[PDB]
Amino acid sequence: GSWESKFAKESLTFDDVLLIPAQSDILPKDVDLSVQLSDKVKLNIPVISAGMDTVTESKMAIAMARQGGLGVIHKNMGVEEQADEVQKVKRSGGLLVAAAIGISKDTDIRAQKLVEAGVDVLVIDTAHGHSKGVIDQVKHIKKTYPEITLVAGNVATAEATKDLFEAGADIVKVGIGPGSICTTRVVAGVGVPQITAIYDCATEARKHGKAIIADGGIKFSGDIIKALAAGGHAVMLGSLLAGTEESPGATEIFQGRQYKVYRGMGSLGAMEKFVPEGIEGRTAYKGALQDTIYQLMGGVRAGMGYTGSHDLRELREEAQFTRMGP
Amino acid sequence: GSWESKFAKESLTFDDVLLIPAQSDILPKDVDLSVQLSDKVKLNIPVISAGMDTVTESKMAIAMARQGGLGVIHKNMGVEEQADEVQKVKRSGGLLVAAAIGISKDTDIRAQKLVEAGVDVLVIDTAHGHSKGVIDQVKHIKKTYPEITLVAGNVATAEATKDLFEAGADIVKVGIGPGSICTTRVVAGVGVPQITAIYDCATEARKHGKAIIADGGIKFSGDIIKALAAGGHAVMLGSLLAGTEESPGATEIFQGRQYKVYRGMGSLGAMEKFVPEGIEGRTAYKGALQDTIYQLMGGVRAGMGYTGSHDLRELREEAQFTRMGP
Amino acid sequence: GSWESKFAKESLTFDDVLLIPAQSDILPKDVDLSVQLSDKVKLNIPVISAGMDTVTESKMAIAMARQGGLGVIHKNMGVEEQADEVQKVKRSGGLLVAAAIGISKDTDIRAQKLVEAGVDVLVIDTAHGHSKGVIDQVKHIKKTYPEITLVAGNVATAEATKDLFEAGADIVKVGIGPGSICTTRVVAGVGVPQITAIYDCATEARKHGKAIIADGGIKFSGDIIKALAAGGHAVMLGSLLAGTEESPGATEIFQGRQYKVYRGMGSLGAMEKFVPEGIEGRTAYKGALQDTIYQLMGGVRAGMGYTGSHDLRELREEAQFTRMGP
Amino acid sequence: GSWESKFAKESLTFDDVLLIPAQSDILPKDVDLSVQLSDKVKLNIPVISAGMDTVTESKMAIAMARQGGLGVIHKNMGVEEQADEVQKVKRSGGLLVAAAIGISKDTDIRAQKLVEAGVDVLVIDTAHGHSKGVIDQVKHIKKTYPEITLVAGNVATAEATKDLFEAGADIVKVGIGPGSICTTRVVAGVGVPQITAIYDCATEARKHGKAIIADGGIKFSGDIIKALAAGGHAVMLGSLLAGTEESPGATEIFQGRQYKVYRGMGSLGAMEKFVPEGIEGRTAYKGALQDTIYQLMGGVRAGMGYTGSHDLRELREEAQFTRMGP
Ligand SMILES: C[C@H](Nc1ccc2ncc(CO)cc2c1)C(=O)Nc1ccc(Cl)c(N(C)C)c1
Ligand SMILES: C[C@H](Nc1ccc2ncc(CO)cc2c1)C(=O)Nc1ccc(Cl)c(N(C)C)c1
Ligand SMILES: C[C@H](Nc1ccc2ncc(CO)cc2c1)C(=O)Nc1ccc(Cl)c(N(C)C)c1
Ligand SMILES: C[C@H](Nc1ccc2ncc(CO)cc2c1)C(=O)Nc1ccc(Cl)c(N(C)C)c1
Ligand SMILES: O=c1[nH]cnc2c1ncn2[C@@H]1O[C@H](COP(=O)(O)O)[C@@H](O)[C@H]1O
Ligand SMILES: O=c1[nH]cnc2c1ncn2[C@@H]1O[C@H](COP(=O)(O)O)[C@@H](O)[C@H]1O
Ligand SMILES: O=c1[nH]cnc2c1ncn2[C@@H]1O[C@H](COP(=O)(O)O)[C@@H](O)[C@H]1O
Ligand SMILES: O=c1[nH]cnc2c1ncn2[C@@H]1O[C@H](COP(=O)(O)O)[C@@H](O)[C@H]1O
Repeated sequence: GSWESKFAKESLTFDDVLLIPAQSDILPKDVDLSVQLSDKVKLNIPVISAGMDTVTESKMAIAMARQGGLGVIHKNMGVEEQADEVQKVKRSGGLLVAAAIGISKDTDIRAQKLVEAGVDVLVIDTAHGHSKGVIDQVKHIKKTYPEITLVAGNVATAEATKDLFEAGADIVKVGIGPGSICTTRVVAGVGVPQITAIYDCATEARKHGKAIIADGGIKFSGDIIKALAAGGHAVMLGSLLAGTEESPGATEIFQGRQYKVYRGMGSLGAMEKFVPEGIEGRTAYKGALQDTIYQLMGGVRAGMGYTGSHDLRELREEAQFTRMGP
Repeated sequence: GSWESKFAKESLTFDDVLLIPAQSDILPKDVDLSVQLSDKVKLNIPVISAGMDTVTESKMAIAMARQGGLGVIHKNMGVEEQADEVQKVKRSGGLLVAAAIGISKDTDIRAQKLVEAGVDVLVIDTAHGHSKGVIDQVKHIKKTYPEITLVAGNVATAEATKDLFEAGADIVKVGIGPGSICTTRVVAGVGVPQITAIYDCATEARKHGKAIIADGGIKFSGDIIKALAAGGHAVMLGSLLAGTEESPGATEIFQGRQYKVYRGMGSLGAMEKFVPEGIEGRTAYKGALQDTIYQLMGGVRAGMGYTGSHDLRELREEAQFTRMGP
Repeated sequence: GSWESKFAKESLTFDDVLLIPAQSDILPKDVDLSVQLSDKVKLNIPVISAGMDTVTESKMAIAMARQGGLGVIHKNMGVEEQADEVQKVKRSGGLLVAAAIGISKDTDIRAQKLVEAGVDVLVIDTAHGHSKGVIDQVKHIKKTYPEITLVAGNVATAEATKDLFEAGADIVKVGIGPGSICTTRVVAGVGVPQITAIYDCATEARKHGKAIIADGGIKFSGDIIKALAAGGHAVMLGSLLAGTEESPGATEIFQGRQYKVYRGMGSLGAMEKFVPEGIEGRTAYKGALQDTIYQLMGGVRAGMGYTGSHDLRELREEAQFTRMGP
Repeated sequence: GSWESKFAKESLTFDDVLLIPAQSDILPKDVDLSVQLSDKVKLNIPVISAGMDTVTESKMAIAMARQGGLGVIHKNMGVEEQADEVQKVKRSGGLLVAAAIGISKDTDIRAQKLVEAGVDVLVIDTAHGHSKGVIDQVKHIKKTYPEITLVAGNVATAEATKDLFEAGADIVKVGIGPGSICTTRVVAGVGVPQITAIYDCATEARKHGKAIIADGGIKFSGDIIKALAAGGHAVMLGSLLAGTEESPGATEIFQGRQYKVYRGMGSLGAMEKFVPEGIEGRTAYKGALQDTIYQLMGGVRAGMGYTGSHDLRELREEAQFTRMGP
């Protein structure tokens, strides 16, 4: 019964696992990092920048797309403002671009202006995607724009993933509570350790033949490959990209050291009724996006070389982990 | 045998678990936070302030009741003094009030004056409620005042809970060793990690159709919902409320920062023969009770929205957890 | 096979367990703390001070015996010097006294002078008691002095305990690696977490009807009751008693704060060929032995009151624990 | 299936285990520390210094060999430079010496000059030895020089070990990610906790009757004996030897304290395309190699005395561990 199964489940995070090295005949420089997210969207690297007001606006989306990745333009701005940012990305050599939409009544206006601006992928981005509001919005957006790649989230269970894909989503975004600036676990007591959330959701996605985005909690390149090997098609980054020059914030100095503001979309500052679910902090200035992406992808290339993985499909389907203690 | 089963049991604390998000068609603002503790006592929020000399006197009991909660007037004062505090709460618009009683010979005098003062709930509050002294006091108080709501504790086992409810208690208070200022675990080597203590005691309480109060160890709003989802009908708070303006202590300044004194009822200072079982410390001034209660209940509302819980009964009976490592 | 069973065993320390509260009809002040170590030796409290040059000489042995406990005069001094210390203890009202002996060739001379001085218990104290040298010394000492209570150690296994009791030891002392100043685990990679070491050794001792001393790793009163409840008849203390006025060292001041020197018997300073197995450090001045013993025994009394244990036999045979995470 | 077994494996590190003390009739001074690595190579102590530019050049290889150990001359220098270092070691009384070779095209030239210089053991040292490049190099080196002792690595699995021994390696070197200066786990998300890596690889090596070198992650003498007892024939040290006078770096002063530079062979500084897999740091000056080796071997002697191990073979085949928590 439900009473008896209350504590049956046990879950794993990035720090609980390591990839086991395997027979390899490939050098890190020769591995294939490309991923087919939908029949219309292919990325050259499995990295997506987060739809956050301290992470992705036009500058970040352009630089990400230039590296073979993707940017999610945040929705904490006017509808025409969001459309204008998408337009600049499209004007920068026809680069791919994504944009976040909600479930509020203004969504129909927002979705229309973004599609008119040339957006390639719409992201129904909510704190809790296993809801009637999200499922109905997935159906409406897919019915209205059947030629637009649709991401829906955030989820952390197989049942939620099944419901989003069945409602018409092309991609399901995974992550309830793992974020660096996230206080969801502390404030609401809810969450699923990210490695188990990815694995459970990817187990379901394999039945549908559709992709998942592993969103949140990635601290280093090692966590990227672990996220992909657990079942994620691509990863979403907030913290690792917030300190780059290309993020929306201004570079400020403090006691001789340069910093950039990084905040949760559920923080008081971002929300300006709901109690905060994110913090506002200062992160070290990391220089250009180009440098950070190269170091992170180099780490992924090393791990694929250790696992004998020629491409991401082989890494997802064959790579093995070991569990460990602290 | 007893020798062979010495280390069979394994227990969980708040930090070992998280609630799993589920299908939801309800917004945090629309969830129902009310709880029926007894046929005569209904709270609008599942929060009770602790019977401690640095937490609850008339001011705290009035503010708590005003928020839909309850206050437990501490017994570390004269019998007529305790009766006077209850009287002020009753004079403040007929608000609900509780008062702590012991097992000492002066209890008959104390219980009579509190009942005459209009007390709604008597709390037989001891460090160890699974005792002959407590069970006999439960029988006596219930026989003398059958119209008064009776809480008895503290316990951490199913057998203890069964014995207290069978002796005539309406509500059983759960918590042996989890408190913030508590040194019971360190000093006496006794205790049950609070999530397992709640679950084991609520498993028994379900058979009797009676309520349990999850007492101690709550550090944030996330721990409140975890305490309720593990089986608690309401939670008891010490640390989270000690820094509010409404607590009995005076606001003192230290190096430009404001603080309030918070101490265990088993500390040297509070006890003024038994060796101390609590510490005396300084806690950050948090301002008004009203602000702290709103932030804590907002966090509970978010978690119920993630779990799809419309009310606390559904959260207790259906919500699922996951276990995790450090 | 031995290869396949290399990592089969799993062990518990003090910090992994807590005692479960049980039905109680006894107040902490009324519990019985006495223990029958041998037909000739009964203690009023289950506490023995360690045979260490920074813990027990005549002053500590007198004060310990006065509290109902026992002191082990260390052997890092001349044979006649050790005999002189035992003599002072016996001259102080016929109080009980113990003295440490080794396995070296000078032991016959040392054992004779200590017995002539009126020693009640001889302690064959070695870093590794599961050895041919110790077993032969047990046989020799018991054959020579059949009327003297004989302790032999240190061990951490059932097979070792069985071998020491069968060789003629009356009491087996348990503890390989748990000490506060001990570097045995770090230096030699050997040890058994103390709760499992006590339990495994007490499981064997129950078959022989003989006592065990739980030696090392006790940081607070809570660890004392856990040590006894896991199967120990009495506990041995080093760290908790080193800072008392009665320990052999002189009280020294450092930046306005008083300290006492505490060192392992395997430290460079104590040993003055073997590489050190203990450190030399400064511990906080705790005042009189009388005060420390009262606080520690008060904590034990509280735990026995929570467990419903009237005496130590009931605590050893019936008390139950719960395991927990960090 | 591969999908279902993704998280089946669980692994142990040095800090998760302790050796269980056993029946002993041997003193630490009388234990035998010698090991037969190949029919041509016998060491008097089971210690090999690492092939790193901050650990082993001629000075370290001479001192190590003088203690009964072995040094691995690093390959981050000219072919004739490496040959010159080997020559100095051979000129110092015919002491044993080892030298590292890669899988690059210049290897044939390097291997020939080292063999001509009198090298006793060639070490095919790579970050990932379970590769086509390494296996082919093992075959080539063994075919060319059948009279030279050949080490191949690094590996962490039974299948990898089997493949290296079958290709013709005499000794397999174990260690993927455990190093002190190693960022492989963090950067590439790959690794096997070292105790399990040794055990799994030694399980396979027992079938072939060949030796394994436990490489990396040893912080103290206790970790050396644990590494050997888990199945390693000898251990390889980097961190523990980097601070000795005999290491290639120069002794530098910082705020009155002496330090030596210690860096990973995958650090930016050492590599001077691949992203770094090691850090560059300052380690405390430990004085002479002779002193450090004596303290480390003394600790190993103590542990063998506790386990009753007369020699390393008995320690590998019979010694038992216990698992524990943090
Ligand atoms: C204040 C908080 N803010 C955010 C903002 C962005 C987020 N982005 C991702 C995640 C995933 O942990 C959580 C987030 C929370 C938030 O929206 N809570 C929240 C909690 C429960 C429910 Cl049912 C809902 N529904 C969407 C109404 C919203
Ligand atoms: C000194 C200590 N003080 C307190 C005071 C308030 C407490 N309130 C709650 C809890 C729960 O950990 C413990 C508390 C200990 C205390 O009463 N110990 C204590 C220990 C064991 C037993 Cl059997 C008893 N019985 C009631 C006689 C009392
Ligand atoms: C240096 C060290 N010193 C001490 C001194 C007192 C101790 N007292 C207790 C314990 C228990 O961890 C260890 C101790 C180590 C020590 O004696 N090691 C040691 C290690 C292994 C063996 Cl087989 C032996 N045998 C007695 C010859 C001695
Ligand atoms: C940059 C790094 N540097 C080093 C250098 C020395 C090392 N020595 C030992 C270990 C074992 O963790 C790792 C090391 C990494 C390195 O070589 N990575 C690396 C990663 C994956 C593969 Cl498949 C390969 N193959 C040999 C081409 C190399
Ligand atoms: O305030 C917030 N609360 C909880 N999660 C958040 C919040 N803001 C953003 N997130 C999530 O955290 C991710 C960033 O994770 P990070 O890379 O670990 O910093 C975003 O992509 C969101 O899914
Ligand atoms: O001195 C004490 N020792 C042990 N527990 C205490 C003491 N004083 C109060 N408590 C308990 O700790 C609770 C407060 O827990 P907190 O909210 O974690 O601070 C109270 O409601 C009591 O049940
Ligand atoms: O140098 C040493 N190495 C290891 N154990 C030691 C040493 N000296 C004393 N011990 C043990 O540690 C105990 C004291 O433990 P403590 O009370 O945790 O400080 C003594 O009774 C001895 O059994
Ligand atoms: O940069 C590096 N990355 C990873 N492992 C390294 C690196 N450099 C050396 N190692 C390994 O780490 C070992 C030294 O380990 P340590 O004794 O724990 O410092 C060497 O013998 C190598 O196997």
